Amino acid sequence: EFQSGSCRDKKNCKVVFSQQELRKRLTPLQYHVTQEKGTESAFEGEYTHHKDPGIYKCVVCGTPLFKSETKFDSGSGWPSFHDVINSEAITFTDDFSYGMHRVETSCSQCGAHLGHIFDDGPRPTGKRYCINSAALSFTPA
Amino acid sequence: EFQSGSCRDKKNCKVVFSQQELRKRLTPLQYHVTQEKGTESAFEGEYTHHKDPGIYKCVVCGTPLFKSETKFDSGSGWPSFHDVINSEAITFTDDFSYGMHRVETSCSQCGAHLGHIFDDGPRPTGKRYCINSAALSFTPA
Ligand SMILES: [Cl-]
Ligand SMILES: [Zn+2]
Ligand SMILES: [Zn+2]
Repeated sequence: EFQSGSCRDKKNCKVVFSQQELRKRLTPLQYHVTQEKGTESAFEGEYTHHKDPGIYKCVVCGTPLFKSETKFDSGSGWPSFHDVINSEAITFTDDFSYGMHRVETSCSQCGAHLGHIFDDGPRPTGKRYCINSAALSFTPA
Repeated sequence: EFQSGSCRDKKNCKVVFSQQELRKRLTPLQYHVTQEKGTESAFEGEYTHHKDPGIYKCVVCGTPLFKSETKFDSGSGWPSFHDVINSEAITFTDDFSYGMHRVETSCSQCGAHLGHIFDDGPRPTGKRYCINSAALSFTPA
């Protein structure tokens, strides 16, 4: 159960940035993914096969999102995680694009589009997060 | 364990087609996928969310490849099957593109590129055949 929509949809993001700042700080791909609900090409993401210990953060606002301990590589075209660093970090939206229903995931502080979540992950959580590398930055442990 | 290479690599395909014939018959996308080892964009394939009972065949030569009973949908960008219709239908090749090791799958009869096989699949096989929709045709039951 969840109220559907990003904090941009709900008009209540805690963190905001000017477009001038966003355009000069983000690459065009990072901007398109996080600001226009884009998806990075499969197998081209910088963090798809990254295994270093550390924390993945929102590329836009720097809020921590995922711990390296929860990352796994099984052959998906994009980074995959078992769990979010804490329940407050991500917001959910019902997504009906491409002729299917998915649950889209966004940063709860600035509203950046991140990826999608699926209900078929192993225990304990039962979840699997498919996340665009272009939506993340990485801080080594 | 397998000898690596398509029947084109091994110079022993049972069936061959003229390249003018193939161009007339296949769309540019089907040609690029099957003849140039291409990959279709995620979520755009005709059979990605297809559920009708029947049999999927090689789009080039017509050989049966997959039964609808083995198809599953876990949210992948491409059609997913857990087993091939018979052990002789598909040939395997070690593939090192995109900074990865994958096992590429091709039609044993004509050498057409189909997709890849992974070890992250469900029981009973543990295998996921990740197959481009553009490499397939479908015959309803
Ligand atoms: Cl893609
Ligand atoms: Zn953010
Ligand atoms: Zn064939």
